[PDB]
Amino acid sequence: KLHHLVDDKLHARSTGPYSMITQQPLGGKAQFGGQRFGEMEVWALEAYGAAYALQELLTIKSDDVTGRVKVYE
DNA sequence: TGCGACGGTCTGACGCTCTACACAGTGCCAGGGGGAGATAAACGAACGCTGAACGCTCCGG
Repeated sequence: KLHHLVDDKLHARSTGPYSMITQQPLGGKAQFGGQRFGEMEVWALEAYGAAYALQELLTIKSDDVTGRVKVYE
């Protein structure tokens, strides 16, 4: 029985702590952080040609000090 | 000037979380200027006391 237990791997977030130097969410399981949407993910969404989902994953769901609160409202 | 070569300069070196941590050897005091806190007083205000005074229902001889 390996120590890759499912109780430690599982992590989820809708809205939690945010970073300070830039207002994106921070990372990690213990600090309620969000998954990283890297460059290759953004390439995949451009290859689909989904401008709106990419825009909301880059501007709404992070990095906007006023958009996040308005979207939650 | 053409030649290699000599050299410095410069760049990145797939992706994520589960995990994830903190940081270490040599001086010393006196004189003087400001503002923080405690003090006792002060000019003005309104806060009370004085019941008085106006007016009412009143039980009444």
